[PDB]
Parts: sequence; C-alpha cells; structure tokens
Amino acid sequence: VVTSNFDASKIAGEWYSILLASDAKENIEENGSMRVFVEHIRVLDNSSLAFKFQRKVNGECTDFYAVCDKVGDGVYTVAYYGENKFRLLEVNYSDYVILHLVDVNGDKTFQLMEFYGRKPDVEPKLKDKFVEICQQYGIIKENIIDLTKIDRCFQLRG
Repeated sequence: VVTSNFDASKIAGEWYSILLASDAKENIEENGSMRVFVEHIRVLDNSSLAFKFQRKVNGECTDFYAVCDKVGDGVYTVAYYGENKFRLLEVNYSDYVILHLVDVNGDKTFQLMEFYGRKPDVEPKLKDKFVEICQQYGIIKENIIDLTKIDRCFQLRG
C-alpha cells in the first residue's frame, strides 16, 4: 500500500469498479450519476488523468470520458455532474485503489467512496477494509454497494 505520495505511471491501466459508497445512496443507485464502472486510466502529458468508464443509462450500457487535473499530490479535480475533487487514500498499483470524492453543486454537496481492482473482484478482507473506512467518514453500512453482483457493462470494455 502507498498512502503517501504516489506515482501515476503505476496507476495507469485497466481497473474494475468493485465497491461504491455515498452518504447519499441516491447518486449511486440504478440511474444514479455516480454509479460508474471504471475501465482505464491514462496519464496525460500534462499530468492529468484520463478516466474511461461505463454507466448504464436508460437501460443501455454507456461509455464516458473525463480528464482529472492534478491539484495536489494524490488529489485531482473533475467536472462531472458538478465539481468533483477526489483523493487517493490507498494504492497497491498491483491490486487496488480506494479513493475519496466530494461532489459540489452550489451549496449542495455529497460524499463518495470507491474501491477499484486490477481484477474483477478482490478478497473479502479488503471488502471489510473498505467498510471500515466508510464507517469513519459518515457513510452508513447500508450505503455501500457491491458492483460485482450487477451488470458492470463489460462488453464495452476494450
């Protein structure tokens, strides 16, 4: 695990969305804007990270792109359904990543925790590792979704 300062060439590549939590479960539910399934991360020449992910819109699996600009060591900013600012808490370039994001629209804000894996699934130990981390941020256990149990739009990948 790399808690402190990271690299980026080593976070690039293909990832799978595994767990997703939000103190506003409304955003990550079917039809939720933040119900994304990440695919690949590319580090651009300007140090920004180009994210490619799928979400199911109107019953159809969709492709989305977003460039996140570096604002801090391990921190980025993205415009998507508002202004987003997320921080990478833990990164094992080989296995997974867990990040914290906050979305803002005017005076309305909400929280989001994500767990990506180099593979489609991780061991049920990290699962709990994530639950704990959410517990301590205000994201109730009933607000944590396991994406492996639903359609993660794999056809679009590649």
